[PDB]
Amino acid sequence: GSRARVYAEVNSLRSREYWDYEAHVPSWGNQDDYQLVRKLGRGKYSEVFEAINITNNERVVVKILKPVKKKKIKREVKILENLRGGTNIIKLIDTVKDPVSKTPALVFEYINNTDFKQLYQILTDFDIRFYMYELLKALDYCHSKGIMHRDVKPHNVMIDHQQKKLRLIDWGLAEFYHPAQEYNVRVASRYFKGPELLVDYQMYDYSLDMWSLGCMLASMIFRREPFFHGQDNYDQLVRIAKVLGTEELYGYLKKYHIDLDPHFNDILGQHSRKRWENFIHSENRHLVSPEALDLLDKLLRYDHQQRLTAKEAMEHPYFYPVVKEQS
Ligand SMILES: O=C(CCCCCCCNc1nc2cc(C(=O)O)ccc2c2cnccc12)NO
Repeated sequence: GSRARVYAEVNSLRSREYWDYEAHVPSWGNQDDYQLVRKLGRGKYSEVFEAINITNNERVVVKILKPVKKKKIKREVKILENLRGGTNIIKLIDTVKDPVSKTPALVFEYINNTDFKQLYQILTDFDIRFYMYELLKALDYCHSKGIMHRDVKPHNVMIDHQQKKLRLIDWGLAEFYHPAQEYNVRVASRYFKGPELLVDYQMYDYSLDMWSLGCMLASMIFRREPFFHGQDNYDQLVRIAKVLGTEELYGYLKKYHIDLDPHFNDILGQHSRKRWENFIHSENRHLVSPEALDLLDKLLRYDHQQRLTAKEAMEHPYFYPVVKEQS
């Protein structure tokens, strides 16, 4: 079938307890130590509040989990435990429960983020290189720990643009990678779904996250956010094929023995592969360089096996100015 080019066997080389999250027994502390200040957001399975730890006055966030998704709670908890101390990964401070209802919650460090819709409009060339390099550190770390994030998107990449801090958040869709395992393709936000998800190819790997990061890179350097703006999952693949080309799509499908949903017959059309330079104009030209386009071209590929790994991306010349500054 398909296997990851890096870190393919890393979970099988670790103790079973590392990846067998259904067997994980979290230590649940007392949520009563936290005073909720403000609701920050709400999703299908969780709500996040700004909070104060009343025993030490530290500001934190509390993510209250819709209880009874028990397996999924253990998964997120175990993944965060395994990622402890990872570079640019949101820090899990504690796992707590309401001591009466037993509803679980996760306590994270607080990041004073700048909303990406405002931020992306003011980023310089160097800013984009810097933040993408920092994001790559988090992905390389989690992939090396055997974990796919599966929901990389601007809302999950919190950036404090004053302190220059970046954290990859919301590990609720993340999974452990096991060679030959078939995964649910209902992951990621529509605009950040890799072609593999859109064509129902279940034997995917860490390279899914590299598609999503390529989409974010394109949106930043070209100032089109989101970059591929589908109206539904079918239209999402059409938007991708209008840039990457249809002949190239068909070669990918043939290589992996993938059959397209026949509804695509009515909507895909015929599209040449476009030059990345076609997206340059006066409003984004200062953010685009030959190195940026070369990197992007090596991320936004149909063939998940040919996309750069996070490490190879970090090694690309596009980041040399950042490396030089960090030394
Ligand atoms: O794209 C950006 C803007 C992002 C838009 C803000 C989303 C609002 C939710 N707000 C927070 N959600 C968290 C979720 C988790 C988790 O689920 O793991 C962990 C930590 C936080 C968090 C920490 N500090 C402040 C706010 C939040 N770039 O800045």
